[PDB]
Amino acid sequence: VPRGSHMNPKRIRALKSGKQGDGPVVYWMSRDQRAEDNWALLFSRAIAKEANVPVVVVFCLTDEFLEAGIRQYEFMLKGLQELEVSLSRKKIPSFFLRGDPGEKISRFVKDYNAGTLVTDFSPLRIKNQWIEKVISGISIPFFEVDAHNVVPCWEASQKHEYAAHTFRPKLYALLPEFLEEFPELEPNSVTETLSDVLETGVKALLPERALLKKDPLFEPWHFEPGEKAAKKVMESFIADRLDSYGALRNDPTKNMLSNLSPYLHFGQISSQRVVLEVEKAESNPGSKKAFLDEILIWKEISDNFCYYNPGYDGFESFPSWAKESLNAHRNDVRSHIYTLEEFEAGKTHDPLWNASQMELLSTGKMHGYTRMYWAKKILEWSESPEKALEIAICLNDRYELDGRDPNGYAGIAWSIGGVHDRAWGEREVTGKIRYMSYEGCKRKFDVKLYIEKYS
DNA sequence: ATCGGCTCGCGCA
DNA sequence: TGCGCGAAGCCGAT
Ligand SMILES: Cc1cc2nc3c(=O)[nH]c(=O)nc-3n(C[C@H](O)[C@H](O)[C@H](O)COP(=O)(O)OP(=O)(O)OC[C@H]3O[C@@H](n4cnc5c(N)ncnc54)[C@H](O)[C@@H]3O)c2cc1C
Repeated sequence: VPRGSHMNPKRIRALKSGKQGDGPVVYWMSRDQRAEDNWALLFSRAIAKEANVPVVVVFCLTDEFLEAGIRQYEFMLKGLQELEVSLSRKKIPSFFLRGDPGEKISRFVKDYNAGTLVTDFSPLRIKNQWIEKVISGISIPFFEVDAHNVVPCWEASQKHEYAAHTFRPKLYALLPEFLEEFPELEPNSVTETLSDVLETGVKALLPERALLKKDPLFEPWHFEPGEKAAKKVMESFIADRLDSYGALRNDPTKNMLSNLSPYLHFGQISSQRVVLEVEKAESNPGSKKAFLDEILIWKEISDNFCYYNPGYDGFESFPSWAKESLNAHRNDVRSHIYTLEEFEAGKTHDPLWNASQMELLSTGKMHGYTRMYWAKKILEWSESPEKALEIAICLNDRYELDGRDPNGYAGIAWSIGGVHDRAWGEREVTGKIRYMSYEGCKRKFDVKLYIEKYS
């Protein structure tokens, strides 16, 4: 807990007490891959300044990439190529390790005689597993910093929040303390495996790319990765799209969303930065309220969900009323039953669902509104709730650029299990889970135009 | 003990 | 297209 005027100590918490070593401060970067507006890197620099040592950044590439597609890999890697150059300009060296973070981070601390270890915060299961391994294998102090949420996850609330309307008041009460400008990253005054080689080695490791009847389906030109690109996407949203957001956010025929989720997922841009700029923008107040609710309440309540429910991707995490309902309807005759392969290919009877899948396959980002429709029909046309959850998670994390994310698990849990929702009218197969229909969409936007844009 | 109020479909201007 | 009601279980403020 070092000094600093803009260094709120509540953003940091110790994972391991220990004797501070004589070597550099190491920032094990995982979730927040950026140089600007990064509380984890800023704290690491602050601690370094106080101990008269340099700060270095270390990043561990795991074999997880093999589970989810070329498209996520290129986006991350191309971003990291930009990050390395950015950190070089500030005289901050970056090291890239390939292996199990459990093993590799421990050995790096020992070999480079690191004095203090800092990492960013993720509520996902696997990160806590790596952390506990690292703890068992080091002697130096080990700090965690929430660089992803405006209000630190463990400060916003101490329990799983049942609904946004109970969480909203708590989060906004803490905004005045935690919504603050970022100080500039001070360069080092003391002073890696080829990212280009990791790019090729693993891009060839993926022969199972999604193709077409043999042309590849992914279109990489829709989102340019990196920290610079993210800033441009933010500024064009404020300039051109924020004003209309309140009205057109749920019309998938209009590209009127922020398009920030891919950059937000990999932490190439801070949501605190986005919030700071949106707050100062003079736009329609209704649109502001709507957007802020999405990127503050719903984004950060998703971290709450995963942090306090370690089964966040299972039926157990559903609330009792949803479990009772879905259990009661397990034997109901489904009108249609499709396999993972058939959903994946877009071979259902519903042209709207198929179009949603085609947008996902081709762009890597399904519109917000149809994601709800998409997930809920998987529940409707699967043989069991467990199978639906599997299929939804599999397709989401495999094809969404912003997948493998708390927002994904919390969003699928809303669609299928009523997490952060309430009970609705009793139906068959879906019980009391909120229903969405083809006819409903027909009333809210030009379904025909969405279908034709994606075959 | 007890209400009020929560991010759909539907009928109607 | 925008509005007001319905159906439905529970949290938290009173
Ligand atoms: C079944 C399902 C799966 C989803 N999967 C993901 C996912 O894998 N990754 C992901 O980042 N989001 C997911 N979401 C939430 C939402 O769909 C996306 O965040 C949103 O579409 C991202 O596009 P955008 O930022 O251009 O939209 P915007 O309207 O510009 O929203 C801006 C930001 O607010 C946040 N946000 C918006 N909606 C939600 C939400 N429902 N929950 C949490 N945060 C939200 C996002 O951080 C988003 O980037 C999912 C929702 C559902 C219903």
